[PDB]
Amino acid sequence: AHIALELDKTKVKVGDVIVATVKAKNMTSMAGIQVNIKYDPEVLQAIDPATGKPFTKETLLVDPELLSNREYNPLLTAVNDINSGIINYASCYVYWDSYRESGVSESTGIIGKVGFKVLKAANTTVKLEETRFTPNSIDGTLVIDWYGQQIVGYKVIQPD
Repeated sequence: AHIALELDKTKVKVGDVIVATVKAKNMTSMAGIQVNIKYDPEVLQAIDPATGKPFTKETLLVDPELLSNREYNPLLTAVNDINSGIINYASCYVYWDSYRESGVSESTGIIGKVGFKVLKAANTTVKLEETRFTPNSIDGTLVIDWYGQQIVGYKVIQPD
C-alpha cells in the first residue's frame, strides 16, 4: 500500500510541460484522500496539462480515476496556495455505506494530475509534503477509509 507522485519528465528546460501525477496503489477501503504537492512558485508555475489554463485557489486536479464514481457521491474540493507553492486537493465520497457493501475497493489508480510549466533553468524540488492544511499527515497525505477513520502505515513515494 502506497501513494506515489510521478513526474513523466525529470530534467528539462524553460517553457516545457511536466505532468505530475498523484497515484495510489493497494489503498484498500479508501473512501477519500487529501494530498499536498509542494513546489517553488519562482521556478515553476501550476497549469492544466490539457488546455494550459493556470491553477488558482479553487482549481482541482485534472482527470481523476479514483474517488470519482457518481454512484457514491464524490465531494471534490481544492484550497490551493499558489503564492506559497501549495496544491491542496481533497476528494471524498459521502455514501460509504453502499461503497463498502458493493464489494469493490478503489485501491489502485490515479488520484489526479497537475501540469507544471517551467520558468527557470535552475533545478528545484517537487514532492508530497506537510503544510498547514495537513497536520497529522504522512508526507502531506491524509487518507480515510469507508468507515471514516484515518488510514495509517502506507508509504509515500516521491519522484527523482
